[PDB]
Amino acid sequence: KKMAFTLADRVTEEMLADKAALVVEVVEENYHDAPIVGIAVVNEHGRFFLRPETALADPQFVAWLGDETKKKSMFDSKRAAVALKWKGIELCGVSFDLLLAAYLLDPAQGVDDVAAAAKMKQYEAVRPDEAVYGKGAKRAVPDEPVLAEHLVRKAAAIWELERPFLDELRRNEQDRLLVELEQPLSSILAEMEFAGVKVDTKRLEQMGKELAEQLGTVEQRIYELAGQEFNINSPKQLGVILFEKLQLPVLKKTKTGYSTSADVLEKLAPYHEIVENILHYRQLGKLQSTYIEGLLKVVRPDTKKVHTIFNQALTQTGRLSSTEPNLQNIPIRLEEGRKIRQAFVPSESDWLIFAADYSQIELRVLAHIAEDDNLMEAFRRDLDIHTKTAMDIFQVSEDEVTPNMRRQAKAVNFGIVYGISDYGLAQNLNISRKEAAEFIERYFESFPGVKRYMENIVQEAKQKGYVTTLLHRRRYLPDITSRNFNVRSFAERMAMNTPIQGSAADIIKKAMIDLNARLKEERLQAHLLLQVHDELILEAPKEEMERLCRLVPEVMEQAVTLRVPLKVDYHYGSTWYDAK
DNA sequence: GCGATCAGCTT
DNA sequence: CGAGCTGATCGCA
Ligand SMILES: OC[C@H]1O[C@@](CO)(O[C@H]2O[C@H](CO)[C@@H](O)[C@H](O)[C@H]2O)[C@@H](O)[C@@H]1O
Ligand SMILES: OC[C@H]1O[C@@](CO)(O[C@H]2O[C@H](CO)[C@@H](O)[C@H](O)[C@H]2O)[C@@H](O)[C@@H]1O
Ligand SMILES: [Mg+2]
Repeated sequence: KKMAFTLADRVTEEMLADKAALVVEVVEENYHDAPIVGIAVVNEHGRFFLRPETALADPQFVAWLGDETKKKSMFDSKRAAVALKWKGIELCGVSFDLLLAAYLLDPAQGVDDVAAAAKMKQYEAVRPDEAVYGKGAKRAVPDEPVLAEHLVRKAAAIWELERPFLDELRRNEQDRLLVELEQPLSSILAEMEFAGVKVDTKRLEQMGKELAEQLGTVEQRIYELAGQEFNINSPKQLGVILFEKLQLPVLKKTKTGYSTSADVLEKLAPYHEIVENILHYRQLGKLQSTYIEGLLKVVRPDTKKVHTIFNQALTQTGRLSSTEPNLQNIPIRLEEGRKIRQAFVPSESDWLIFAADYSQIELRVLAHIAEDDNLMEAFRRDLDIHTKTAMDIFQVSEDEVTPNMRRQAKAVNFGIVYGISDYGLAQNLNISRKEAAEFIERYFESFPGVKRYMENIVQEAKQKGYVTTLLHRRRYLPDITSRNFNVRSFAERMAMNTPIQGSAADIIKKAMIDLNARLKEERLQAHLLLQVHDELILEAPKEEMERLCRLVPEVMEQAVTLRVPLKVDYHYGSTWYDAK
């Protein structure tokens, strides 16, 4: 059973061949400034294991790592690249990434280790990472003989699996998606994460002190109105106070008790004064715990920066996710929460934050793919799409569109993009399922191309077994044939939504690639910091703002050519908050 | 400690 | 109605 390999004491020339499977192991989930516990190399000459303190101090090995002509095949090269960036070492020549390859082939597999990717091609001569390292409090790096064999086995699988993975990607017309989009993007994300975002901790600490004062006042007011002290953050104890002691109506229930959601509490406000205070307490408590305290926990004390990790291989649509901290959900909607963004500042003196976002990219992608004449014309005239939808579905002129009509047409537009269902829209607009169905019916009469696409896409998902995006990303939908109404409906909604949300993901990913290429051609010091689904956040010297005002929107607008134009809005300021 | 449940923040 | 991550509580060991 055991796999042969050389547990080397020093680096030799045969370990530096021009094609190899490479493993640079970082066990810690958060790889920023984290240890590299071991190194494995597999090539035409054999299998090798190197101790990191030895290999990373060897000039010939470091040079090999940074030589772009020396091709490497890896799994999660971004993790390795960043851990190496923290050590001052540049990783180049990664021509194949098994994690990204597995992800494009089928994102539903949830491949998060070499073993899971390998199982897709009936290769099982490698253990899962969790089996070797354990989990949670028991998580630990094993002794050298166990560690070394695991790393060599991982590199061996990568070496073996490259050909079959590339062959299937080619068959799926996804070879260019891997090589020209996801892999170059991986390198860009690595730079962004390493750069980090500077945080004004003193601003945060002062906001935290003001919130603590306001929480105390509201908290005591809640105990006064209830005539009793209890744990407000406990939906169980709160439910007793509201629905039993104060006798408030039960409009909705959960699986384990009474519902205390914001929308539920919103309806209970007129009955008792305690309701508005609990809502206010929930608002302040969310900012304090998640955005003040939670953010302060992950700020590096030396540099005052946050280094998020973008998961490029998780979502089923092709979007990225962000963790430790999640910087894709910083408050913006309410002013009190929006002020959290004042804490995100440029990393250098006399630099500014520049933010640029696509305007209605999802609805524009839908106009393109459905080839709906009305929707295409709307965007060609650059109309306010929600006002336009209201005019159409409610049969009125522009002057006759009221604020409530626009708000409801806006909801119909979101529903259409998310995969339309009468029950979901109804819940969202607080109306009946029958009334919501009336809006949908009206929409499809005004936008017959969109109705045709929605019908056709569901049919295609059933015929092929999957749906695809503009740049050939795919999502398998086996539940599209289920005889369970709920399970089948969800797959139908995903069939409708994925090519829209997914193609928008394709476009911004390409824009980021195109942008970095332009920033480098123009020798600008400007660099990407964050991506929030339809927007790009950068920082640059103040002297570069005027060039960016022209460069950034143009690159983002020209990323792809659709049947309708792409439109990008932009702003800049002293903090992320001011870039509005 | 572990994770199920509920709640809330974003696009 | 689509796609995510994280904090507090509570029942569990
Ligand atoms: O390095 C990110 C990359 O690693 C995976 C596992 O293959 O996720 C790991 O890292 C994440 C960020 O630290 C953690 O949230 C997660 O718990 C951990 O398994 C991939 O999913 C991801 O692409
Ligand atoms: O001060 C701690 C003590 O207060 C209680 C209620 O008297 O809970 C309150 O304080 C907690 C921590 O700040 C909050 O999570 C909670 O929402 C609030 O009601 C007790 O539960 C706690 O022992
Ligand atoms: Mg936008």
